[PDB]
Amino acid sequence: EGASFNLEDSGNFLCTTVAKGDSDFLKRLLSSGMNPNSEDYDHRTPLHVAASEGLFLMAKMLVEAGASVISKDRWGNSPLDEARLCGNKKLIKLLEDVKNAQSS
Amino acid sequence: EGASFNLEDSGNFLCTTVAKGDSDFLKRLLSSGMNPNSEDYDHRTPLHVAASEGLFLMAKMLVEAGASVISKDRWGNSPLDEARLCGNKKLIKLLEDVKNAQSS
Amino acid sequence: EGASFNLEDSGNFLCTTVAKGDSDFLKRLLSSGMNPNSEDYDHRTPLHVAASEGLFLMAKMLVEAGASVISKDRWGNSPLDEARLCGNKKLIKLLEDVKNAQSS
Repeated sequence: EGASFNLEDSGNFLCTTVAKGDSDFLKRLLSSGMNPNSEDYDHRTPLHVAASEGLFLMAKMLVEAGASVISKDRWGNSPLDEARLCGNKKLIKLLEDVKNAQSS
Repeated sequence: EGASFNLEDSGNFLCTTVAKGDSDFLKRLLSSGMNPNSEDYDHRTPLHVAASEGLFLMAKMLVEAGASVISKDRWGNSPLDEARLCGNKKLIKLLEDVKNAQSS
Repeated sequence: EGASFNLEDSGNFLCTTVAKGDSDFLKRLLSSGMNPNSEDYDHRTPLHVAASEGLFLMAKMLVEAGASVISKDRWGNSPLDEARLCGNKKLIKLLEDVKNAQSS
């Protein structure tokens, strides 16, 4: 039927979802077509917060859905920079290569 | 009712559930009751693969289920040393605590 | 009519059919063209495990229908390295011969 969630603070609720680690629920939203680029109040994408939490897999679903790595939070760091902050080497490497792809 | 898995390659199936990142599957499984130590064809417990991927979240669930840490691998790689190989210092310390408890 | 396997856990599947003793089942996979050097969660090719197991005829047939002796696992160990770890001089000899043949 081509419906959409159309939820207020959809990106902020996505950041809360990443906070709760609802990986399957995140995947179902992104399969339906929810925007992972939509950030929270602090301009943090769900990719931003997931990278800050070292959620390599969850950030990878976010990347597949198109969560922007070149986007910047309220502090002005990309999700990749949040990955460097957390130190999750796997998610750090994934986030390098996804940012490099997005730069084109 | 008392239903039981009794699955063939239950060690391998557990290890693949670990490798495929099915955290909710593990939750239902630990809730259902399942040896957190069943070894695969390479004699690896589920927590072996959990630490080899540095899955501090999922490995923690196996630790909660009481996953064996002292048990080594076909190469001498205990899941504690698997976490060391991955580089998850947090998981290294967690598995170190569990293994030091398991010494007795 | 153009069928295929499309099975997941292909590395698990191959390593197990070699290990469980149903190498005829493995041969039936190879009849369909299933690549023995399929992806594994630990990068364990079936011949790795088989050579380190101590059985010969099973790894023998597996490598007979094709294999990768120079394939590395997640530790970088080759099936020949696993034969060396097991010290299976018969497996070591066969695997060295196939390794040289492959490298050629």
